[PDB]
Amino acid sequence: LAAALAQAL
Repeated sequence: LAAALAQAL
């Protein structure tokens, strides 16, 4: 989930 956020932005 942390990565999901990072990548989306």
